[PDB]
Amino acid sequence: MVKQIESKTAFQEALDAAGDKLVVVDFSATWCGPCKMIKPFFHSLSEKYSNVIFLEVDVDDCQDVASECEVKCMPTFQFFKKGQKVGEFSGANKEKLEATINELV
Repeated sequence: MVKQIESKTAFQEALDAAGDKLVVVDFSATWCGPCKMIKPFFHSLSEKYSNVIFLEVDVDDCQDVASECEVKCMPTFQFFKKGQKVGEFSGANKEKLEATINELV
């Protein structure tokens, strides 16, 4: 439902396999309280929006992905369509996460 990415190769393949669908990526870390706080809501959105792909990337598992995607903040949500980054924000803001989706899908 939320699917855990555990390599760059898996990241890239997920973006490919998504086709035209919006992909939402949660970049998180175990030291980030707010990241843990929003995980259930992220999962909720994955169940609500079966037309959107939801991915989790733990920055300490995938330092390369975090670095190549220019992640700076915890959590960061990035948004992709057809392999291209179309949005990003930081912070555990539930309404913003949903309003950004509502804008991009």
